[PDB]
Amino acid sequence: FIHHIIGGLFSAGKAIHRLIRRRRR
Repeated sequence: FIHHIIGGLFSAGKAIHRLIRRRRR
């Protein structure tokens, strides 16, 4: 959890963070 381990998954994490937003129950 430093700063280079984000652009490694954070890229798709955002996409998955959009699946939830699209899931605004």
